[PDB]
Amino acid sequence: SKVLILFGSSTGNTESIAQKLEELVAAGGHEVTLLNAAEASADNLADGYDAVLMGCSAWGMEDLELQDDFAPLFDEMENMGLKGKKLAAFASGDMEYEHYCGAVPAIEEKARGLGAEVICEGLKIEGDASSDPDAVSAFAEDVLKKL
Ligand SMILES: Cc1cc2nc3c(=O)[nH]c(=O)nc-3n(C[C@H](O)[C@H](O)[C@H](O)COP(=O)(O)O)c2cc1C
Repeated sequence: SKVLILFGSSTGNTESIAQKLEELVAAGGHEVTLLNAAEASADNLADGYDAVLMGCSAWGMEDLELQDDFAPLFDEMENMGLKGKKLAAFASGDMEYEHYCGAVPAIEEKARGLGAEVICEGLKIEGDASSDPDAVSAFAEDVLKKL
């Protein structure tokens, strides 16, 4: 299984999560690509991958507003070629705000709708990967059993 990990991150918190996930999924024996949303193109992005792990921060309090680099890709999710592919979502957020890790349910709902198989419940963490290393590790463990 060739995994793509796609992240949108403004201060580096979801990026640290993406990086820890790359390390752990690769360690499990998978070919893994790390891609920042800033340099990604939605059109047929999932071609050649068996699983896509996507995640980003939310920025709109009362409304859901996704991370700037990720939001155009989210809007063009229909073009990625996700039908039949496995998917899991992750996010860094802050519980003081409304829509805590709101990108996770939003990506899961949109992905299901396009024929992707969402492999497990998305990771929701406050702060960066070293603030909650065990939740990151358990989620990676969940994806590895499903790949
Ligand atoms: C104006 C503003 C709005 C925010 N809105 C949300 C939000 O709706 N949900 C959430 O979980 N966090 C929200 N946050 C918190 C950030 O998502 C949090 O700092 C996150 O860890 C940043 O992750 P990143 O560095 O990967 O972009 C907001 C922050 C700011 C400044």
